Amino acid sequence: QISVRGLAGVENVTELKKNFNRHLHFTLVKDRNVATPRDYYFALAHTVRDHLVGRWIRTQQHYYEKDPKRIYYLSLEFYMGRTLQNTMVNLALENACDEATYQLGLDMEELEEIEEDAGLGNGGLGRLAACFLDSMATLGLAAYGYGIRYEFGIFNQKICGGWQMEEADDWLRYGNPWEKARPEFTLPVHFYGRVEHTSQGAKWVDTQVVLAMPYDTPVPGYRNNVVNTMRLWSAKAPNDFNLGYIQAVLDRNLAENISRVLYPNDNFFEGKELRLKQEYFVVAATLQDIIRRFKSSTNFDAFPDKVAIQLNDTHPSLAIPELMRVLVDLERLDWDKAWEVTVKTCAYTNHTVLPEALERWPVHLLETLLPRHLQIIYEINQRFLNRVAAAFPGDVDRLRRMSLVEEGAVKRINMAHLCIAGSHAVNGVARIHSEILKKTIFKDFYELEPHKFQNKTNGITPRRWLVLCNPGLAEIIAERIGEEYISDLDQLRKLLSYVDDEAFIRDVAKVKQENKLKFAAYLEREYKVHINPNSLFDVQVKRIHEYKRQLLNCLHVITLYNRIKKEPNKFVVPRTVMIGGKAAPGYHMAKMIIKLITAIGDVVNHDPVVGDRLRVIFLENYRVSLAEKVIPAADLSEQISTAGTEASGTGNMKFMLNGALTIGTMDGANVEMAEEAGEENFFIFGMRVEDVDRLDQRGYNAQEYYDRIPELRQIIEQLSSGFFSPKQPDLFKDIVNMLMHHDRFKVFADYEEYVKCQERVSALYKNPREWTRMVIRNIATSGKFSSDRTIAQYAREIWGVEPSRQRLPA
Amino acid sequence: QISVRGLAGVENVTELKKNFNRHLHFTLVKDRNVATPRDYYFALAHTVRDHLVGRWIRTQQHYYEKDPKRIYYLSLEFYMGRTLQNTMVNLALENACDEATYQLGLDMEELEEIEEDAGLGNGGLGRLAACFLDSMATLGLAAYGYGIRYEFGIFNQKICGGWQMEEADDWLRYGNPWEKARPEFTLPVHFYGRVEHTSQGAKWVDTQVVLAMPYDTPVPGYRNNVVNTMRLWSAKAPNDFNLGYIQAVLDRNLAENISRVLYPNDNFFEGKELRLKQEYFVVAATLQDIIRRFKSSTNFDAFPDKVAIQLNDTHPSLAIPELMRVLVDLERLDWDKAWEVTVKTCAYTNHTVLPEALERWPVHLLETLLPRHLQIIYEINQRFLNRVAAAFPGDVDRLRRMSLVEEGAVKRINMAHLCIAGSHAVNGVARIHSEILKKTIFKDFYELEPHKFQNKTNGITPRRWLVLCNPGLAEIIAERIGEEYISDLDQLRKLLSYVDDEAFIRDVAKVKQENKLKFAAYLEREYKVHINPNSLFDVQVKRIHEYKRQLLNCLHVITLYNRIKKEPNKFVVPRTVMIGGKAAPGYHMAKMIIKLITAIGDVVNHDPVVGDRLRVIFLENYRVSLAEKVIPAADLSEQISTAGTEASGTGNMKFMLNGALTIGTMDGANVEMAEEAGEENFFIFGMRVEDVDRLDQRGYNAQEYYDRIPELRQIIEQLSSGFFSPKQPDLFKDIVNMLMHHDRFKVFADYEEYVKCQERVSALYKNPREWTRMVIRNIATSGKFSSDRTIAQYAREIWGVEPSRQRLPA
Ligand SMILES: O=c1[nH]cnc2c1ncn2[C@@H]1O[C@@H](COP(=O)(O)O)[C@@H](O)[C@H]1O
Ligand SMILES: O=c1[nH]cnc2c1ncn2[C@@H]1O[C@@H](COP(=O)(O)O)[C@@H](O)[C@H]1O
Ligand SMILES: OC[C@H]1O[C@@H](c2nc(-c3ccc(O)cc3)n[nH]2)[C@H](O)[C@@H](O)[C@@H]1O
Ligand SMILES: OC[C@H]1O[C@@H](c2nc(-c3ccc(O)cc3)n[nH]2)[C@H](O)[C@@H](O)[C@@H]1O
Ligand SMILES: *Cc1c(COP(=O)(O)O)cnc(C)c1O
Ligand SMILES: *Cc1c(COP(=O)(O)O)cnc(C)c1O
Repeated sequence: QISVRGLAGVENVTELKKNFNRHLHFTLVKDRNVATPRDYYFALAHTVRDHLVGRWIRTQQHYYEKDPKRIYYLSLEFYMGRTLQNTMVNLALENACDEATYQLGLDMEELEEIEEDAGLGNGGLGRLAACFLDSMATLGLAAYGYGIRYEFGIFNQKICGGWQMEEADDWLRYGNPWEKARPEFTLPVHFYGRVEHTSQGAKWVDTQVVLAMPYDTPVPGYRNNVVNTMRLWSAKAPNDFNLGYIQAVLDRNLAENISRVLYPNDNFFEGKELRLKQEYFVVAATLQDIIRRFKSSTNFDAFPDKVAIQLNDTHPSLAIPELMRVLVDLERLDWDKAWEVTVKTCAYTNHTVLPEALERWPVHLLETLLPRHLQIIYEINQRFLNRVAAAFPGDVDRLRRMSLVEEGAVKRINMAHLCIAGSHAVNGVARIHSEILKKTIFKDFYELEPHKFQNKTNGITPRRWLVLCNPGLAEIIAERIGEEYISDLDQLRKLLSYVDDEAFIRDVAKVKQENKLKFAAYLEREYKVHINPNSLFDVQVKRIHEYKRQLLNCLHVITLYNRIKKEPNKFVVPRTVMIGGKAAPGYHMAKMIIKLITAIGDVVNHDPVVGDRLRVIFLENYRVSLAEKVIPAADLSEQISTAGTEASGTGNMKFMLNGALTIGTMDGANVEMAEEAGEENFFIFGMRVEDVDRLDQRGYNAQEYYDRIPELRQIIEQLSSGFFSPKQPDLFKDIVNMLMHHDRFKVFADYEEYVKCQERVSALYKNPREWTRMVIRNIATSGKFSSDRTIAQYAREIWGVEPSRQRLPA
Repeated sequence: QISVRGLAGVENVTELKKNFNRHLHFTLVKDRNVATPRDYYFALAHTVRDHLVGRWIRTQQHYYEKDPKRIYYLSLEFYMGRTLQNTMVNLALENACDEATYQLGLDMEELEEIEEDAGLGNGGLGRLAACFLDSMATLGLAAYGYGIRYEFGIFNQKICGGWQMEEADDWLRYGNPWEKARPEFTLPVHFYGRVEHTSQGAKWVDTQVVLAMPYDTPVPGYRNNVVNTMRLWSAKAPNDFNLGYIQAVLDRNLAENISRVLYPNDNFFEGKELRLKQEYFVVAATLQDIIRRFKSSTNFDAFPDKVAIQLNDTHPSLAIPELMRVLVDLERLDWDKAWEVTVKTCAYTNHTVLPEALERWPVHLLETLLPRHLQIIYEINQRFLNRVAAAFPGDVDRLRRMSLVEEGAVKRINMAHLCIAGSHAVNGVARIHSEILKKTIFKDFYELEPHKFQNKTNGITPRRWLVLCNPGLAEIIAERIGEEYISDLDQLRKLLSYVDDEAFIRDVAKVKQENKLKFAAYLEREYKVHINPNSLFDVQVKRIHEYKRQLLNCLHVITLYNRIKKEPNKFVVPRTVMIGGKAAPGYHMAKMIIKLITAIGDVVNHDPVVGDRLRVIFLENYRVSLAEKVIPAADLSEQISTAGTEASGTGNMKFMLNGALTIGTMDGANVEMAEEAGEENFFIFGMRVEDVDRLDQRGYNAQEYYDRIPELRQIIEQLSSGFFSPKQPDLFKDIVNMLMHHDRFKVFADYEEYVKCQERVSALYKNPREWTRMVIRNIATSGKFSSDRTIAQYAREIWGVEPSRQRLPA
């Protein structure tokens, strides 16, 4: 059908059909007469999986023979989404599978919709890990992702009476055809116990044992025949565990709970014992696997030449003391040699500066759960502080600030400080964020060891986020500049020579229009809701958080509503305002924001004077598969965090690649996006980081904005008096009180500039030709935001390995 | 190699090899260079499974089209053992698979040993269910086994310091290639709640819901291309279950515990709420499935013409009130019509008369868990007792005895009485047991409804228990009389014409000798123990229970030891005495018996004066796969329960088929075995049922036997004084005290006759020719004990269906 989806050769189509029928009969044990669409999805998934297998075996064989440096990417989260289509794209099988299924009387698009998301992350951090795995495979790196196979991923969100309800995401109910259990490589993980000191060093004894069973998932590179591995650990009780009899067997659940559920917090630290168990579980199993692989090739001097460990935030930070434990207690290396090896092996990526997101574990938890690790942490701290004292003699306050051990009512370990001490490289995830790290929270560490600190601006994979989700746009691009851009996204710059080409302008606008119609129909079918597809699609999708300022968007929506009601017979550019995202279950204010958004919709969408000039839709259950649908349909991307708070963002980049314009603050990667595209092709507004700092020094007083801006006062009076909640007039008083008296994110301070900037958006949308030309300028300069670029930088500047675009033999 | 294992044609061998390599590569994702023997086992299992699939689909299709009467066999236990070899035997693939694997450089016997037993039962009751499934498929019946897929089956037994230790049987750890999950046919099961009475009948409301997910396992018939289904239910929480957030997800375990573990009691009732949940779970899910299948063909008058439900003891007895609940509350049938349908549909098999084994559930448990069922039970009882009062007017004591509701400190429901009331047929499992039912515990019911009471003597499948475990014996039989006996075991009578044939005598003895050498080598390899394979192999394997009288065997072993020590230079026939079996974890006396057996071994096996004339071995972890090894090697089968206590026995029959002679009491099926073979060809001893009754009327006084039999007094003094436990002289005082003062099973009363009978065994063993002739007479008359005979009787006399030996097309 379309070129970028590959060839549908007669031999290949015939073979796919044979194998589909083979799997339906033998694997699924169904005949066509009772097969459901789910059976057909599974038969197709098994058919496509068979094509991965040979490449997977050959790739892993190739690494055993060549013995390259291995990259281990450790994360508590891998937000993978669906696998079927991505696998077909990466193996060039999409058109052949389409044809094969078409000839069997089936619609492949319908079958794709049956697959569950692998929702093993919360948002951006977990999705970054997934994009990175795709880029590492595409760049031929001998890379392994290591994590936890949660039985329950991020909860499914239902909206009932305008409120978020949570349901368990039982993603494994029907089976997962992509994984392979490897019960043969099961490893023990120790907890509790105590330390005894012999003449032959320390011994960690009387421990409870939980088994870590690995499940392997293939990670195909883009058309290079490389298939890497994502290894996820599941918790199993040993068979003598607790061994009246019946109760002992039922109590195996206590051990197996470690891998049961993903903690559903985004940018928030919850210091619970179960979470600490999860962190150690992943680290201890992974490190044993790493060392096993290293020994199958005494001399740990070469360990950093053969192994890189990348810590995805501090969540796997126990890798540092665990590596020391193994090297010192088990392999009998002297402390200094072990520390040298550890530092050269480990690197740390920071993803946030919000204080409530930083992991600070109570000493009493570590003392009970991991007594040997606590001793090792204390020794690291004493040796580290001795270096600080030698470099900055007499600076006693610096010793207190830099300590791994925080004093207070409860003594805590600062895991970020541990990661900096024990890593040869520390990076932020966008230029402004990496600068903030050096100037504020890690300033002291930067002064001691400036060479450690780097930037690696985030990216997204153009396979999933262009080719897979927006084939129409991929194709019209490919017609002009060929297919090479899919693995070399900088080639999109060539599109700048088509900015005045009438046919290209028309095609870009046509693809957007098609995507909007398709999404408007999706909404009607699955959610009984009717939207005008000629309206500007104004989209804010991301987790619900005060710092992301969904509330600022709400204030603009109410402003538009009030302006319409004031002058109903004036023309306004029609908008469909779509907001979606999950709130963490314990985050009360985030749950109230969801309720406000639905309550605004309840008023706006049923006011006959508004008509179809303004609609407000809350998009339920925002997740990777919904992102793939809504992002290609968007006109305007809302990226409106308070300057200094969004470390990078990656949704921002997805929208840029897919032909939306951006309204945003100079925060995270928005700064670099604006720089690449030109500030004239971006809708920038609001306080810069420096302006936020100036306000904080003077003191933020929200009342000043309320007193000076009549349109804002009207909105607050509407919220307070029960206009958006007639039956419960005080329902939103917590929101009003926060905005007026303890708003950490200065919503009112950016309100006037935001509304004015939104008026400029509407003015440009009225001139479709100029809107579309600006879009071309954004798509054309989005190349920097490929995760292939990001990963090549990690590879060269941190891991010390050279990427490769060369194909393994088929 | 041997004829009964089928053809190894070049085409078939080539195809099996191709498919083996296909599964190793694609299914297991291994290459030969890292494959372990476990990988090879799985590749073979998947290869053999592929041959079942077409037949399974066609069989189930055939039943949908023909719509025969369906037989539903409901059991809490299915003791299946291993599947690989049985599948090969039933599909005539054994020699081809042997050849295929041989050409790949692998030993198929070694691969078979890797498979885990499916240990989803305790002993005889669960194993009977498994034999029955094999016979139902072999006889072409449209039969379904329904049960629970326990995550943990019967515990693995380890012996430490002579004591039983229990370990969880994590049988699913490496996967089960035989099952197919069917998450699409998941059904809800209700618990707790309350009953409200509308004008439109009763409604069971406010219930907790647990989901029942089915897993299907194929059950191949013997060379007839029939493949029936065993459907096992697994418990799943619904996704809104308990829905802070983390705890709600972890608490899903409370619902899922229902299918977690098999209760490990044999012939003992433990009235725990979890067990009641298991019983209702299996019944409620199964009955919905039955009704669904019936409707896919208003008129419940035809229900008993299309459906038979066989209750395997009272464990699934809630089927009776559940069927009434569905018919009356949901389908709106009048009570009398529903009861007619229920009675005509259900039949009940009793497997024990021991009072501590009978299920008597406290009313307070049923009231809380199953309030509607309790109401229905009360209504059944009132209507039933009205019939009793009309038939036997004024007999008030009979009303009390026959009531379903037992009065007392705690009110209980007698589930056996419920089953009799609600079934059209009630059977025992051997002639003497069925007579005991009519004369003693069910006498009142027999007088009311004599037509209900039947006998169906138990049997064993000759596929598993001859062809599979003893190919050498199967072959030498087949050389004389052909292969037809494998599905028509009565043809073994033809062997009586070879009782004086010198070559047949030699071959029978040769096969036994080979089996003994093979078992003696197995013992050495796996358990570091050295036995004389020229000794008489004296074997007692079965669950440890006071009624089975392992203690009587112990008394004989000590008697032999003491006789040797008294006259060391006299010849005695050498014996290896082997005792094995599991004790229920809470059954203290059974655990003490195990310790006594090992303690006797500790003395006897290390006494240099004994030499290799007497060895006592405790066979660890007795289970189906160990039975398949030890039974073909046995010379003497110990079946020595107190008369009136072993309802049938089935181990007894396994030994008879495999060329052991039997020493036993006139109990259970031993009576019928002796009748078939001739009493002259059986070593019968001890009290008959009538003699036990006479002793009970006079009063059993164990002291009388102690005072009169010096050899017995010596043994008791050795036990009491610490001869078998020097470091803990009082270790066995509980055993001595029980034997002397509260022995319900009259061990001392059969001691003298048992020892004298054992002397006759030894005398015959000295004349190998006459021993072997007696063996031929036993094997030749074992035909009655085929489960094919048993199932044909159930089919004709209870279910109203005709068996068939006709083949479905291949
Ligand atoms: O002893 C060996 N001989 C040959 N290949 C090996 C051996 N050990 C590991 N491998 C290769 O590496 C394995 C990949 O798994 P890993 O050992 O977890 O990296 C297999 O797929 C083999 O291809
Ligand atoms: O609607 C139908 N059309 C054709 N065959 C059916 C239908 N429903 C059930 N079957 C057959 O019976 C099924 C066996 O599963 P069951 O329905 O659980 O007995 C399938 O394997 C089909 O062969
Ligand atoms: O760099 C990729 C993403 O990491 C996100 C981010 N997520 C988290 C986090 C997640 C879970 C948790 O328990 C604790 C913190 N920190 N930072 C950033 O907010 C986003 O700006 C960035 O693009
Ligand atoms: O008829 C086959 C077998 O059932 C055995 C038997 N097992 C049980 C039982 C099992 C588990 C349980 O929880 C409660 C009772 N009752 N009867 C008999 O003892 C045996 O003689 C018979 O051959
Ligand atoms: C990309 C993505 C995110 C991150 O979006 P931000 O706007 O950068 O917070 C979150 N959730 C999902 C499902 C995503 O695909
Ligand atoms: C046959 C069998 C039984 C029943 O044996 P009995 O001697 O009749 O109690 C118990 N366990 C296993 C493993 C069996 O194969």
